Amino acid sequence: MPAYACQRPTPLTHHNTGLSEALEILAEAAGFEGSEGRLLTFCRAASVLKALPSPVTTLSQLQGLPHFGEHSSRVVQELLEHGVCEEVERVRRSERYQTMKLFTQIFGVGVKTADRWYREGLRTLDDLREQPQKLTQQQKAGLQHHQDLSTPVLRSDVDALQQVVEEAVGQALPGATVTLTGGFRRGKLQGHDVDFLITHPKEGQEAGLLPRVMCRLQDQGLILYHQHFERSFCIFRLPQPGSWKAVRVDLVVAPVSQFPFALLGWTGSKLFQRELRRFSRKEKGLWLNSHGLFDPEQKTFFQAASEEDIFRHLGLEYLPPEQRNA
DNA sequence: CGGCATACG
DNA sequence: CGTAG
DNA sequence: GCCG
Ligand SMILES: [Mg+2]
Ligand SMILES: [Mg+2]
Ligand code: NA
Repeated sequence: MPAYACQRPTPLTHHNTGLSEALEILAEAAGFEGSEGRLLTFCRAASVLKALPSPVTTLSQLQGLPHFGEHSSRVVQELLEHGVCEEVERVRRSERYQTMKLFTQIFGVGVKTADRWYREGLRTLDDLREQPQKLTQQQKAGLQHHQDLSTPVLRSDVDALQQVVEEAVGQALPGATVTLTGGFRRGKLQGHDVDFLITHPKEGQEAGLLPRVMCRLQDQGLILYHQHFERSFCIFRLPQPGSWKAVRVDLVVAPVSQFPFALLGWTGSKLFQRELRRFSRKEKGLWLNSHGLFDPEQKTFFQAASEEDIFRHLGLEYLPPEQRNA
C-alpha cells in the first residue's frame, strides 16, 4: 500500500464502507475544532481502506498500512469486535457535531462562521432566519435554498443542465466547449452539485468569457443566485415534473494551455488533489495547482496536452477519474 | 520536531 | 471571510 | 494523528 492516495487506485465503491465512514466522522469532527492535521490523518486512513481489495476482518490486516496508528487502529478494532465505536457514536450524538454539520452545510457558511454562531447560542436554521440582518447575501441564498440544495442531483439532471449551459456558451463564444467535471466525472450516479469546465481551442479566445456566459444564463431565467472572473458559484433553476428545484452549479473557465491542469483539479477528489499536490512538491520538487506545474529550479512551467502528460511528468501511474475517489 | 494543497470570489 | 477540487 |  503506497503512502500517498495519488499512488493507488481508489474506486467509488469498495469493500470497507462502514469502516471508512466511521473514520470520516472523526475527520469531520476534527475539522469542526480546527484540527486540520488530525482531519488529514483520519481522511488518509479512511482512504487507505477504500483502496483495499477486500474487507478488513481482523486487526492484524492493518499492520503495515500507512496512516494506521494507535487511534485509527483502535477505532477499527472496536467496530470489528462490537459493530460500533464508542468515540464515533459520542461524536454523532453531540450537540456540537450536529449543529456544526447543519450550519457548515449552508452555502455561504464555513467552519469559522458556524463556530461563532454556535458560541453565540444558535442551534437551528430557524434561529438564523429570525436574525436575517446578520446574514450575508450569499448566506441568505444558502438558507432560502437549503432544502433543495440538501437533495442530491441525478445524472439525468446533469445532462439537462449541460445542454442549457452549452447553449449559453455557444452564443457567448462559438467553438467554446463544456466538459463535465467533479464527482460525476468520477462516476457518481448522484451528487450535491454539478461542475463544468469551459475552454476554447484557440488560446486567448476564452478571455472574458465567464461574464458573457453568466449574463446569458441570467436572461434565460435560469440563475437563482450568483456573485455578480474565472469561477462562478451559482444556484440554478433545474426543471422537475410540474415545477423545478434549486441546484448548485459551478462554472469554470480556463485557457486551453491550462485545461489539463484545470480538468485534473476540478475532477478531484479533494483528498486526491491535496495528496497529488503534496506528492508533487515533497517527492518531485515541483509545484502543482489547477493552472500548471512549475519547476522552481529551472523556473519553467510544464506544458501538458492531457491528464496523462501530468501523471507522466510526476512519475505516477495514470489513474482514470473513476479511480481517483480517494 | 515540522508539516499537513493551493488556489479564486 | 466565503468558495472549489 | 500520523510520517519522515
Ligand atoms: Mg462537485
Ligand atoms: Mg462544485
Ligand atoms: Na458551507
